[PDB]
Amino acid sequence: NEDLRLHLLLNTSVTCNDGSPAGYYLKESRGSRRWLLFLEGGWYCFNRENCDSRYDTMRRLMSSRDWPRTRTGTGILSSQPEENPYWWNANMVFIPYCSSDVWSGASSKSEKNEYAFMGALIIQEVVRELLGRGLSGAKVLLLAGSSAGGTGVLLNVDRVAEQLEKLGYPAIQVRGLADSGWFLDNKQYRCAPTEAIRRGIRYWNGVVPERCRRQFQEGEEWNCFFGYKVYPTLRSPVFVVQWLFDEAQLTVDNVHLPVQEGLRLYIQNLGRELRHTLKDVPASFAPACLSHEIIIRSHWTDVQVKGTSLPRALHCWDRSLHTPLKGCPVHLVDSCPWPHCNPSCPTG
Ligand SMILES: O=c1[nH]nc(-c2ccc(Cl)c(C(F)(F)F)c2)o1
Ligand SMILES: *[C@@H]1O[C@H](CO)[C@@H](O)[C@H](O)[C@H]1NC(C)=O
Repeated sequence: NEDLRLHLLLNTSVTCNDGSPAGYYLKESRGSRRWLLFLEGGWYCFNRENCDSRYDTMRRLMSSRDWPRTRTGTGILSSQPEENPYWWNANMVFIPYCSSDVWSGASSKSEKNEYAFMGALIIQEVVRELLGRGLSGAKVLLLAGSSAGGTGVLLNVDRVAEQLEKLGYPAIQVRGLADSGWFLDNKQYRCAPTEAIRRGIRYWNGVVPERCRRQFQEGEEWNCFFGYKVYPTLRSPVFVVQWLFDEAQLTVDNVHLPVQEGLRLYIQNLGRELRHTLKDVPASFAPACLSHEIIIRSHWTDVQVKGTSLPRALHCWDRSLHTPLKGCPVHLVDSCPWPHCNPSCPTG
């Protein structure tokens, strides 16, 4: 099944990096007032030189010219209840990541700019075009995303909520699901995300949520790309999915996997730090695994924390947003200290 169909944005001034129109893939569900808008991930680029390289060998992530007419919805984007126990009947939207700006950019290609970085405007334009295609009737809009798209959820969920309020749709409940986008600005074990993001925000004209921007102020907006710093400033409900030993986190930390004491302590400390940042995140799913992304993989149902799968936790979250619920938990953070100490971790 290739059940999500491409729509290029009617406002062709909202573009991918190379000026081609951005777009979205849509699979409507007439019987449903639930809308899932998923933000693709795929790292970023932050200067002319590294964006040029990405354009050579990651061009679907900077351009729509080669996109296919359809995509198959998988995992949380699947319409089969066997694969997606959580929201199989929802209206499904996959928003391709073609702005290389962690979904933060608001800059057009111009005399001054070789590339457009319009991630934040792509999201707003998708939302506004979908209102004419049924989203106006929605009860819940779940903005989800993986990796850079998960960070994009944190950066954009409150803006989507404000956009819908200002457009006259205050009944649509906007919520966020951030998968594998909750990173730590920690010491490396041996370019670095904080500096690259600082440079990126400038290169992209990047924007961050207002309350977080007001806390950190000019020149320090890079702080708002880090979940534990931006999450407390957000008003929309956000469910956080994060492997405790995320492969992308380890990569930026210069860890490449007998492990000797120094690295053992480094890895154990990373897990404990991640766990600590989630202590006050009531809706979260954080298994003790070495992996990356979870929600659009076809076998996303297999992992469990304390005996509860992610589709179940998300269903429990839905119920909680109608006192904790008997046997239907929403805060699921592993406490064991080493990758794969949870037997349900992905096998690779
Ligand atoms: O697609 C991917 N894989 N790994 C990332 C990633 C890793 C670390 C950091 Cl700090 C960030 C952020 F938060 F600013 F973008 C993103 O993004
Ligand atoms: C197209 O998008 C741009 C950027 O968001 C916006 O300024 C402009 O008003 C939009 N045009 C139309 C006709 O919607």
